[PDB]
This record gives sequence, C-alpha cells and structure tokens, in this order.
Amino acid sequence: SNVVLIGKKPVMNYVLAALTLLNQGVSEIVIKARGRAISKAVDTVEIVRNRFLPDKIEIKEIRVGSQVVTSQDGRQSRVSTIEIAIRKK
Amino acid sequence: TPTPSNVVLIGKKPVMNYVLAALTLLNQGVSEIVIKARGRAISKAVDTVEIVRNRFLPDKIEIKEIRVGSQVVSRVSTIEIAIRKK
Amino acid sequence: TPTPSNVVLIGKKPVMNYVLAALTLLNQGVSEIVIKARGRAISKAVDTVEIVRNRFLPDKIEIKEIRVGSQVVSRVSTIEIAIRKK
Amino acid sequence: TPSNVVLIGKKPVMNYVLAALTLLNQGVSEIVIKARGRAISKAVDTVEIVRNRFLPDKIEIKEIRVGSQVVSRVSTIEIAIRKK
RNA sequence: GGUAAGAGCACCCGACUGCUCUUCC
RNA sequence: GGUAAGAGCACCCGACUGCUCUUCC
Repeated sequence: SNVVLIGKKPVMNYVLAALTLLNQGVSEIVIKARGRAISKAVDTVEIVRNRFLPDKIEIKEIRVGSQVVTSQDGRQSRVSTIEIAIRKK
Repeated sequence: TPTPSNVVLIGKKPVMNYVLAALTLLNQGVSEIVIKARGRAISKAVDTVEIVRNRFLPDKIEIKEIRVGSQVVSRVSTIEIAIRKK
Repeated sequence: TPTPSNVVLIGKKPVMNYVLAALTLLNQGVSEIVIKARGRAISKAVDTVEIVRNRFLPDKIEIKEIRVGSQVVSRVSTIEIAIRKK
Repeated sequence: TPSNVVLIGKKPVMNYVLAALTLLNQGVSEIVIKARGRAISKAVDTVEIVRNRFLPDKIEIKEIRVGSQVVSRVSTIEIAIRKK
C-alpha cells in the first residue's frame, strides 16, 4: 500500500512513514486525510519536502472532496476530505 | 462600483462567515475567487469550498487550482484554492 | 500541478532577519521563494529581495513575478515577489 | 523625466492619485508611477487607489520593476499601468 | 462540536502621545 | 507667532493571523 492515512498521531509518525515508503523505491505515494486532520496531511507533505527531500519530490495531484459520516451521536454529517499524490523526481 | 478583492482569507470565524463572503463575491459578478488559509484553518478552507460547490451552487463551480505551501514563522502550512463558475 | 510555495513574510523587524530567512531557504535547496508584505513593509520587501540578489547571490537570483494587491481592513496594500535561482 | 511619469515623494497619497488620474483623464493611455525607499509602499497605494476605486475594470497593471540605486543603497520601484 | 465567554505567547496591520532629525510661512 | 508633511526612537492602544490554554454548554 502506497497510502499514508493521516490520523491523530504526531505528524512525524506520518512523515517517517512516507519517507520510509519513498526510500523503499515506491515511486508514488498518496497522503490521505479528512476533517481536522486535513492540515496535518499538508504538514506531512511539506515536512517531507522541506526537511528531507528539498528537490527530489513533486506534488502529482491534490484532490479535495466530501463524504457523509455518522457522528458519535448518530447524526449524519458532511466531512471534508483531501488526497495528495506525491512522487520522487 | 469599486473592484473588491477576490480573495477570501479563512481565519478564526465560523465557516458560515467565509461561505457567505465567497457566495457574496460570486453573486456580485466575480467569476473567480481564491480561498486562502494557514495551519489548521486549511480544513475550514476545504469546508468552505465544498460548501460553496456541492451544496449551494451545484454544477456551476469549478476548482481551478489547489496550491499548498509553507510559510516561515518554525513553519506553517498554507493552502490556496482557486475556484470559478463553469 | 502548481509547485508548492515557500513564503517569507516581512514585518517591522530589521531587514536582515528576513534576508536571513530568505537566504536560509535558498541554500537549503528550495529553488523559488516568495517575499510577501503589507502596508509600509512593502518597501522592506523590496529591500529584502535586492539585498538577497545583490549582496549574496549576484547573477544567481532572478525575479520570477511581482504581484500587488489590496486587503480590506479601510484598505492596506499588499505585495508578493517571487524570486528564483537562474 | 517622461511626461507620463508620476514621481512619489513625501506628500499624502491623494496628491499622487490626483496626478495619475489627471494624466489618465487628459488622454494619456499609459503612465508610470516611480518611487524609492519608504515611499515604495505609497507607490503601490497610489496604483491600488487608481485602478480599484477610481477606474474599476479599466486599468491594467502593465509592468512592475524593482531595483537598487546608490546614495548607502536604496530600493526603487516602477509601476507601469495602462487603460484596457 | 458550540454566533459560549475569556487568557497566554508569537507574528503582524494600523492609530494616539512624547522625544530626535529633515523640509517652511 | 503659526505647526504641516516625512524619516527614526520609546511607550501604548485597536484589529487580523498563527500556536497553545481555562471555564461553560
């Protein structure tokens, strides 16, 4: 799987996961997140770009969207989503 | 009629504020607007865009482009989502 | 598709702070940065750029793009100067 | 100095706005606003006031050039604007 | 989660007041 | 006698933003 799913863990967890994927020869990886984690996704990309691969990375695609989920009180709600496909240059 | 800025800066306010700003711009003959945000508010930015497109102007608005970045403060993430009617 | 940005924001601190930030970014491998400012600091933004291109990296840094604008406050002017390695 | 040039100094921005608009209203199609040092922001102000408040959808930013001059060093800006 | 009320730090736009310097009637 | 327009410095106030925090629902 070339997908890094952003969650509640510190951003460095996902940064290191992504870096590990890139170092293992995986040409293209996809960082995915929804709701509050969206900014963390962006962080994950930027750190990967700005701390470890200052030139060896490019953003292939950014896609945003929405999905309906049932909250912890059984109420249907819309949640934003983001996917960032990046690859080595 | 003076030309308003086509930029909606997402900040600390509720999403509805920015949805209303964006829709006000679009309804006043502005063809393309840019939603900008930094840090956690990036989520709000996305919310705003989605809320503007799928809910209140359906089938009329295109996401022209999405640009992410970093701003030196330490650093913080940035996003700019350019959308337009189509 | 747009290449992610790296922004240095200008304020009222001594110009060398911002020059330092810019040079640091450029030396780390970032090939293009954006110097942003609002109001009076616009002058300093220009300063930063010039100081970057004339004192440290002569014949290495070029101006990619200059954009001026306005933000509602009343109103304040804005500048963005994108510079790039030749 | 060319006749289509507005040089920014220490005067309130309204003066330079008025000079620019006077030129544009007298039939001059393109004008250039020039400034140096701290007045640079004022130059931008002038331009922004002219194209957004006085003549909406009629003025284009043709070109912006920044530079340096020796006095110490001072920054310079030139902003060429034109009618659509 | 909240058009619930506040707080600290950083960053930054603008203003008042005092002082210094420049340019007048 | 008048005290304007700028450039600095000090202090402070009012917004915007970023990052945390407290209480309340």
